[PDB]
Amino acid sequence: DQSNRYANLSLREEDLIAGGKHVLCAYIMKPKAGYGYLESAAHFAAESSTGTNVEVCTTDDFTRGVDALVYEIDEANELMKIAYPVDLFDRNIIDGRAMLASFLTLAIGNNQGMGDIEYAKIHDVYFPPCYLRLFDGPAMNIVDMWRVLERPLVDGGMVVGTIIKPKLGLRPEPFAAACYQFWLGGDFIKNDEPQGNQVFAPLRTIMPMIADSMRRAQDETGQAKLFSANITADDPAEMYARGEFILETFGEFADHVAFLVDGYVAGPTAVTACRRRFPQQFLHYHRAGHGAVTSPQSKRGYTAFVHCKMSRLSGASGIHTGTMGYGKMEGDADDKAIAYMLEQDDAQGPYFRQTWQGMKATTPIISGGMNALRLPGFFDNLGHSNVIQTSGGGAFGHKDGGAAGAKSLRQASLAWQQGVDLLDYAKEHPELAGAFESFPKDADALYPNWRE
Amino acid sequence: MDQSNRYANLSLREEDLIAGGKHVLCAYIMKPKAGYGYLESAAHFAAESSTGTNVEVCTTDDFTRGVDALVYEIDEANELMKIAYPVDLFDRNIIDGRAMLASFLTLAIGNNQGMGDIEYAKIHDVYFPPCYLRLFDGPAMNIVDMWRVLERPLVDGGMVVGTIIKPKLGLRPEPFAAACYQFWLGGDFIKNDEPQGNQVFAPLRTIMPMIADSMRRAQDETGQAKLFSANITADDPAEMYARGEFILETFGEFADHVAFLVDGYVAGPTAVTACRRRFPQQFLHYHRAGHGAVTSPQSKRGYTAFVHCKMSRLSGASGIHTGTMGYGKMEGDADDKAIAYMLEQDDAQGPYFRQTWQGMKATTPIISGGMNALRLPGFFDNLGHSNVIQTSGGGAFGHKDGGAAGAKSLRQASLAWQQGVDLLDYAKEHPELAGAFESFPKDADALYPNWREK
Amino acid sequence: NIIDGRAMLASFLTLAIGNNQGMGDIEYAKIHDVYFPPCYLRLFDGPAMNIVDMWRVLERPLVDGGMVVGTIIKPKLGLRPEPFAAACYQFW
Ligand SMILES: O=C(O)[C@@](O)(COP(=O)(O)O)[C@H](O)[C@H](O)COP(=O)(O)O
Ligand SMILES: O=C(O)[C@@](O)(COP(=O)(O)O)[C@H](O)[C@H](O)COP(=O)(O)O
Ligand SMILES: [Mg+2]
Ligand SMILES: [Mg+2]
Repeated sequence: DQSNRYANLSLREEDLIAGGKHVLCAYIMKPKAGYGYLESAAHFAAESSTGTNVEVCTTDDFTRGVDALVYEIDEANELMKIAYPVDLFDRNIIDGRAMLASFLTLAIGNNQGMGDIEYAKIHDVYFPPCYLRLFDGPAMNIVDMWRVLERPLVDGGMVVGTIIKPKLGLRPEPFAAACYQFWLGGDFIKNDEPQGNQVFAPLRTIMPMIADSMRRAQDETGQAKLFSANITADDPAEMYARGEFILETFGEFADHVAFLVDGYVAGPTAVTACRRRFPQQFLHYHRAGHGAVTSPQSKRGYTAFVHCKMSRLSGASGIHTGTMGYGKMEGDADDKAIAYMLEQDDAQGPYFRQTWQGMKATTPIISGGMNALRLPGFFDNLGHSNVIQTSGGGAFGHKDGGAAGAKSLRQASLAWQQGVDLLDYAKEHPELAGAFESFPKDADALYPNWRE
Repeated sequence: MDQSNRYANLSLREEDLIAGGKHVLCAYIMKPKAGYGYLESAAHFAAESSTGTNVEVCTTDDFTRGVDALVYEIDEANELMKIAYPVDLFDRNIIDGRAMLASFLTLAIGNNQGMGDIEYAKIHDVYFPPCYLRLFDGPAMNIVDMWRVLERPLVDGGMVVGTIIKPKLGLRPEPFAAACYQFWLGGDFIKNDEPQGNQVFAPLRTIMPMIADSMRRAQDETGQAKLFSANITADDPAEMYARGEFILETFGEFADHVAFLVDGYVAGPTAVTACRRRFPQQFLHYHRAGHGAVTSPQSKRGYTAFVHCKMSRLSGASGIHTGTMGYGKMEGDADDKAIAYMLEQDDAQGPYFRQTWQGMKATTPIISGGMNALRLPGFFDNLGHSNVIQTSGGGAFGHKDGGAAGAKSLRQASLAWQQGVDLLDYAKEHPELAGAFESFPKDADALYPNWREK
Repeated sequence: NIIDGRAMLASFLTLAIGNNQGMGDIEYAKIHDVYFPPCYLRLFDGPAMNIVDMWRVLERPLVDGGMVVGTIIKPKLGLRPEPFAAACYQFW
């Protein structure tokens, strides 16, 4: 029992916040059978800061000053809050900046394997100014795409995008062909998360072809076109080489290219590798694999809200927030709070209010089983459409091709921005009307009388 | 949309798929959500893990279908799902054509973990065929390199007696270096606790020269080489490189006594590979802090500890924490010994797949987590050998007589097991080991009830 | 740039105020204003930090944070390290 040392329930959360010297974390935790709640929380805090499972002869009074402390519990609700003194976290020797790997190592590291704990999951975290100030933060935003697209730099509207489908299998020539088609009616194309340098579609062969499709589509449409290329790799040198080659290839239009990183499976080190080597390129955070812990089915790790929040510290220009229940992946309408926390200077989490002291915003990237017919309902819940939207099947699954699917996705956006029913808007826009016939199951559910 | 006709081929024989050597096989424990058929859900699973989506797209061609991932076995009653991944699906480096673990994870355990029609899915085993396994870095060093520096036999050299500098955080540079010197008087190996680095109260540039001094002094008085494992984990690879370069420079003539520790689960495979490829001649100490978020048996998602450790060998970890197999404080079971065998043998058996490694270098298990002198004999009885790196933080500095005594007790206990001498009989003629019983009486009572009257 | 396609101020100077400053038939010429259209201005790096970053570190308001009280170490040259560091501490 280490409760006397690592537990101080007499501390008030409002004082700990006002002090600005603690990183607060709200966990949903349940001990194993035969273990008390507070005793378990104190051991949790010990193994997440300075302690072990026994007393050691090397502990001194200074060590006790940086102990993480349990300052609030609710056994009936399985709630536990721990305050981490900021001095616990690692710092770079090259520039003294903070690092996300240290926060994860402590707040959600060895404590996920303790035997006396059934589970524990982070649902919120408060970063004080002196800590948040040390993180890279985003360097670019959807604002940078709006600028290239010559759109309003505030409330510039939805960026009409897609994902090249098939996820894998398209050889270079058909790949660039599909890119050209979508860009005839769309703005943004991203690599599907695993596309890179497969033997049947080498990167050095496909990228010059994608650049040509961009140049052609730009000349025929008179509009700028954006791309997002996957550079994820185990070796940072491979990431750099991919980024360099892609920039030289796209040449004068290199500022039209975002860099995608599978940051959850590759890790924050991959994300920060791209963030610091290519700060002038839009960092597209793809969260493939996050569901292993973020799913509500899981009681361990951290929630999607916390995952996306930490991505703003790492410096993502945009990150996938999910369809918030309107797509094919797990999500809830209340996930709108994730978007607000990423784009605003002041927003509310499940437990903690967070100010960002002017740190740049991260743009929500909405994707996953979406199409023209599903966008109005999704935006009614979010409250605005100033997001990046990518619909793979929603565009190429269009019976009339990707170019019409792109136009249908755009038309769906304007229909919502102006408060016009999608069916009423579909009578004067064949591409949108074709989406209804392309996805009749969705049409029957969202607009029952569409055939008439 | 039922996609079983395309992504499901239950007529394929697993033995043929392994014989062909052209598919990565994965065995999942998967349960669909209510109202979704098992096979149709599994077909969708394979589609979102290879070439497909949730609707038909006009871009699909016959070539695409050729590289589809295929469900070749399902046991609905037992929630089993096996998928075969054509090796051509996975990404390759443009600089050297080598494989990357990030791509395998993106496909085999990426977006499929967020599908709304699946309740959960967890990988329990994976088979890598030769043509794919051959493309991974694999380990460059081993406990054999530690045995060589320690001037011990390079086969069955025995346990490396190690510890973790406790407190986990808070020890300033001077007491830190003092605890290091004391343990090395009786021990072999010291590792940073997983979060120790460049805290403002213990700067790296200040503490590292003191650790090297403690290493030098201990080596001079004991006439034995001493090892240290330094944490270099960071978000920025430039920081990782800077730390490694400074540490190697500081240790100078004893730079080969230093291992580099990387918190590979939270920092990711990119941090592990960054160290593996920049410092291939320094022992790579993979620390898995955070892994329990998926590997815990309580979790039905992600991958098991067995799968996590097996992949660490592909990334090139010289050693990784396999857990205490139920004999320590962390979660584990005695059957986790299969993890060690899969890491250190050229031919081992997994829960579903037998794996040969074609001479790829072994990864050494690291045993840690609430261990001490009393708990080691039972753990090695279950493993069958003591060729591991053992670190006991509380087991060493929790000794009533200090860290030095704790180190001797750990070594003495290991020798006791290696020569088949009961621990209590060994304590009769080794005071340091005897003190370990009094230091941890709750453990002495359980594992050696009659320790007091003897 | 061939490495990233960005603009370079050097090219602007070379053309707008380069060889034209040595012509024999011109007594003098001096730029008093210049307009950069969006498609050109958008290709420049632009500032990455501001006084806002200074206000943040000083824990001041990020809008209308006020004057940053500063000095230049004098003598311009000749202060050895010890007195130089002593002058720094005094002003801070
Ligand atoms: O492969 C996919 O599954 C997607 O392209 C959606 O496909 P479609 O749009 O083509 O149907 C998105 O990447 C995922 O939704 C990513 O997950 P999240 O948004 O949840 O990060
Ligand atoms: O912080 C800790 O808990 C440890 O230093 C153990 O300290 P003690 O020896 O004092 O218990 C190790 O990191 C864990 O053993 C890692 O767990 P695993 O090896 O299972 O990944
Ligand atoms: Mg995708
Ligand atoms: Mg540790």
